[PDB]
Amino acid sequence: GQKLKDWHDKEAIRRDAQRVGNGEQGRPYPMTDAERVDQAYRENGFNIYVSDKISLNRSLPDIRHPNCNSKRYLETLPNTSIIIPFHNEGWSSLLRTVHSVLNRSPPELVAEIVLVDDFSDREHLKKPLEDYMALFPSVRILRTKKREGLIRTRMLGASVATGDVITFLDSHCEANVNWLPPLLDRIARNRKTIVCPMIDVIDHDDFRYETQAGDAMRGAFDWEMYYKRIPIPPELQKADPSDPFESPVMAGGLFAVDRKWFWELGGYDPGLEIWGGEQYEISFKVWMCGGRMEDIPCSRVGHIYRKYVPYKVPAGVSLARNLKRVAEVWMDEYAEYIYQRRPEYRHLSAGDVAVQKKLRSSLNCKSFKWFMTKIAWDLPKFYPPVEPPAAAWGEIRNVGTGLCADTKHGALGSPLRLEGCVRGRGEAAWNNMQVFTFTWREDIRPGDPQHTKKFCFDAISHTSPVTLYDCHSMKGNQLWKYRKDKTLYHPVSGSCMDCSESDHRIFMNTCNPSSLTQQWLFEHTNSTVLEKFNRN
Ligand SMILES: *[C@@H]1O[C@H](CO)[C@@H](O[C@@H]2O[C@H](CO)[C@@H](O)[C@H](O)[C@H]2NC(C)=O)[C@H](O)[C@H]1NC(C)=O
Ligand SMILES: O=c1ccn([C@@H]2O[C@H](COP(=O)(O)OP(=O)(O)O)[C@@H](O)[C@H]2O)c(=O)[nH]1
Ligand SMILES: CC(=O)N[C@@H]1[C@@H](O)[C@@H](O)[C@@H](CO)O[C@H]1O
Ligand SMILES: *[C@@H]1O[C@H](CO)[C@@H](O)[C@H](O)[C@H]1NC(C)=O
Ligand SMILES: *[C@H]1O[C@H](CO)[C@@H](O)[C@H](O)[C@H]1NC(C)=O
Ligand SMILES: [Mn+2]
Repeated sequence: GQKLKDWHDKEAIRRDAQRVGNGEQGRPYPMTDAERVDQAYRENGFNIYVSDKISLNRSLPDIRHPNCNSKRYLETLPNTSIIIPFHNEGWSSLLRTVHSVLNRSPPELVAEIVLVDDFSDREHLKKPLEDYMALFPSVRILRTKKREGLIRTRMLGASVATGDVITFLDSHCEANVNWLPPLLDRIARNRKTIVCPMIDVIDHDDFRYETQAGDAMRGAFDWEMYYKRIPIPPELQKADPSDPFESPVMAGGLFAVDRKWFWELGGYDPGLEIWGGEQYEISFKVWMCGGRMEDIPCSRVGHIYRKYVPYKVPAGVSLARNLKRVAEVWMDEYAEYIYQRRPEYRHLSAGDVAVQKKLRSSLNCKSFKWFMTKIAWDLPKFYPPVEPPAAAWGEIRNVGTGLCADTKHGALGSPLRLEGCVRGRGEAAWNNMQVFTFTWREDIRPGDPQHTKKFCFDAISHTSPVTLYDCHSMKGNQLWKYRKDKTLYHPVSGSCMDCSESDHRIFMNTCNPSSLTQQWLFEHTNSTVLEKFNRN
């Protein structure tokens, strides 16, 4: 019998809505010079002074899709073991995670909450934590005998879980309203599906709660294996935008997976060290070996992204080794695409993978080719295994002032000023960066077309100066056009690039294929590409 149910705790929603105080409803914390010190970050990578001044039960805004409130799920669902690994995690941030789980998860559906201590040295994580958690029956603390790392530490928790499905959560999260039922329901219908809630951001400074940019998006990666998020192609967008949707890769820290299914895949590669790579291993595993992976818009959990890594990592440990172990076992021929960018990965021992490779074959999995072609088919659109050639690169000299486009190596956000051309015959004492590349993405970024920087030419209005704002693979305000009239057309602003003849900064203005201050010249080119997106 599929007797459904409305798992919403209307009263709790009312009481949470009626809650008042600093940080309530997810609003930012009223920052003061006291909380703005640098010692407030030293321990966690996020503001612990602010965290301490916010209630461990603070309320959060319900930013779910309007349809989510209407959804209903199976009256009978499988119970879950919530595993939370931690290492020298802050006191309040950890307690807020557990409270959110306790107060926003139907007790009946929670078999147990297991906090797994990864050899923590912070004192508040010892007796105090124990006495405090002893007051909550469903909570249990498990400790490793030495530093094991998040991967193995999550494995420890998984090896003891008694619930039907294992739900993983980082130690600095905050479950939002009615987040668990929609995850359990999905796995109840498809045991081999791994599910991920939408991961929302909890600001490391004022702790405000808000969705990541772009909201519902597909997971992916660049060829250096940095996690990326790309938009859902129109042909994949569900009728009801609140419905479960496929994701090729998970962020890694928040997901639920049937316990039995989890071990059938072999959990995680025990060889993965402190951080990195397990998200790729497990994601490739679920798809390639018979399962699936889905993001559940109706389930949302806040997560605090660190401003920097506080803990320490043992000697002789790098992300490279983890990644290498993942590439060799599951990435087939695509692993090569990784080495062509990071050559040290070739003659770099990835340890013994024999055991792992044995796992893959015993599962009868598809090729990684299959994964790239049928699952992550949109990934190469933003991160092509082999990047198309650039249109133009070199120095950008303005016909008018005769000067060159330069930048005082201002990576943050210093306008694209104008300086006397160096041409490689200059002194590095004056700090001259006059090399640029008009990449295949129709954007302009400093450096050689082979050693470009993640900084693009971003312009707001049709008069503001150019900027080296972070590059976002979107033809937004980083979309340029180099026409035969020697001008850098900005379609999203309808204006062109100009510069004050009085030897001043470079700023947008009214286009004019007759002016000299708007006429630019690159050192090299490839008209075959300049004829690409210049016509409709
Ligand atoms: C904040 O959350 C905690 C953790 O759930 C609350 O403490 C528990 O509240 C429930 C009520 O649903 C009781 O059944 C438990 O016995 C409480 N735990 C213990 C041992 O005290 C706490 O009351 C909440 N505080 C606020 C602001 O409501
Ligand atoms: O050696 C480690 C490092 C991290 N963690 C925990 O694993 C989770 C994920 O790590 P982290 O938050 O540092 O990764 P991030 O989200 O920043 O990428 C957190 O709960 C950490 O406390 C752990 O148990 N052992
Ligand atoms: C919010 C989130 O998913 N964080 C994860 C982190 O928990 C860990 O899995 C890391 C790889 O070690 O990847 C991150 O993206
Ligand atoms: C531009 O020139 C390069 C030579 O480096 C060539 O390989 C490329 O095909 C040209 N542009 C395109 C994509 O046609
Ligand atoms: C959850 O219920 C299942 C039976 O459906 C049982 O196997 C499991 O042990 C329960 N979890 C708890 C509370 O131990
Ligand atoms: Mn984290």
